[PDB]
Amino acid sequence: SSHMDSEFRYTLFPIVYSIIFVLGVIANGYVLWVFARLYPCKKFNEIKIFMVNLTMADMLFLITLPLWIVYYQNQGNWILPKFLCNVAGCLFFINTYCSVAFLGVITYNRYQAVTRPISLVIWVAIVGAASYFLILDSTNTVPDSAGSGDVTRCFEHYEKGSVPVLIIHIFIVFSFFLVFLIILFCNLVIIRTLLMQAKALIVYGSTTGNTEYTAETIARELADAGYEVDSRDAASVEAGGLFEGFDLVLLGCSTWGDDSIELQDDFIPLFDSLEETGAQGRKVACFGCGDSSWEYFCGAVDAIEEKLKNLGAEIVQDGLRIDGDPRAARDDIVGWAHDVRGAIAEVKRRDLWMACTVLAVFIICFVPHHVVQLPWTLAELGFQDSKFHQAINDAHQVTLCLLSTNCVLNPVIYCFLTKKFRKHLTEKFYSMRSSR
Ligand SMILES: CC(C)c1cc(C(C)C)c(-c2csc(N(CCN(C)C)Cc3cccnc3)n2)c(C(C)C)c1
Ligand SMILES: Cc1cc2nc3c(=O)[nH]c(=O)nc-3n(C[C@H](O)[C@H](O)[C@H](O)COP(=O)(O)O)c2cc1C
Repeated sequence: SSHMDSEFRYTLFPIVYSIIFVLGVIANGYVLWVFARLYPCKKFNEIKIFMVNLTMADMLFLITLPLWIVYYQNQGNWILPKFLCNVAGCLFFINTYCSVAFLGVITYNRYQAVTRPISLVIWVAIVGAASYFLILDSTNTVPDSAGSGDVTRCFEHYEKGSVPVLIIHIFIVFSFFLVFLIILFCNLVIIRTLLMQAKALIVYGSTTGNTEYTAETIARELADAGYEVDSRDAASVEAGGLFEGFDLVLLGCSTWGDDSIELQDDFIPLFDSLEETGAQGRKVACFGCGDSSWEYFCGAVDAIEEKLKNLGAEIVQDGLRIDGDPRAARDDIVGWAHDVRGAIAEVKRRDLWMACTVLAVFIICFVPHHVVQLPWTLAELGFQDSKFHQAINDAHQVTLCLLSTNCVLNPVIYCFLTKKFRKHLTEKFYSMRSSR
């Protein structure tokens, strides 16, 4: 009798759900193709098997969409067995909040990376949540748009009697906004710490003044480009946490020795105690002066580069090696300082774009529906006006198909994540499996 319905949903859902089904499948397929390509070797069978198991999960949801298409096509009538309605809807819920958790985990881990670079599994939860749906009588019958003909609805009614809808709905909507708040401030802190003006430290060891000149040219290149440059001689520095509070550290040293590949006198005290500064997890660059007449051309460059690798430092650019006089190739020196910026700028752009994306997905996909839910549930339970009921029901049709776009957007995020966070991710995966 209370025929509260949105007639546009019977035309809006079959088209949207059939577009997000093809775009969904294509998106998921483009992930697998790209991933299986970037890891062709059998030594990476476990990272590929994980990527297959992720696609399989996404696919288990994508196969529920034709049921809804047919359900809406025949004007909101669930003809198929009732237990299938429990299954279809239960999988929507599991997919929705797993898509939320995963966009949460991407944000949290990028947060632990862009900031602070120095019970857990929810298996127990989604077991109780799924077993709740298994017993839920999701189906109610109501007469058709005309009358004298029962049309079965799937998850459209709230039986006020036995199920405590109100608290379950309040809990979930608040749990989402807690998660959204965490994503919101994690990402804004990421944007803020990336947009922070970069402070660089240049430490040079020079006898004849050649490394000193290169260090000056590099310093003028970064300062011109807006860096907080701290250029200091190796004889005026102390190994005690020298690199602390510096984004980029540029170490420069001239090669010496009649016999073997020895370092510059002022630079050797720093070399021996390079751990004490804070080399691990530090973006470092290594330039240096020399001569092609000797066997180890710029041996000092190669000496600190392999030593910083053993220290686990981030060598952002291929070390600068000068043949004789640095004034002879000032444009080649500047080129290296320009490239050094460029390489650090890309890593920043990577995380800027990721933070924006996870927010744009949250603000357009998940957030609109979770705002609409609490007013809509109350209206359905009969706690509001007639005019309002129609409005909140109509917007619910729009927000529900916007929340369904997660199908296509999460594989797109996984693609950009594979394509640009490859090194970090591959390391993370094989560290967890190394014990359990
Ligand atoms: C806890 C709360 C916030 C919440 C509750 C439900 C329930 C209606 C089970 C559901 C839910 C599970 S299945 C489903 N729908 C929408 C029904 N709505 C009209 C009440 C079934 C459905 C799926 C896709 C397209 N049309 C209908 N809704 C969802 C999903 C958005 C995850 C969230
Ligand atoms: C005895 C001696 C040994 C040197 N050994 C090397 C060497 O092994 N490899 C190299 O590339 N340059 C070597 N050099 C060249 C210096 O690195 C070169 O003079 C440099 O351009 C000057 O840098 P500096 O003025 O900043 O100290 C050596 C020079 C001398 C005099």
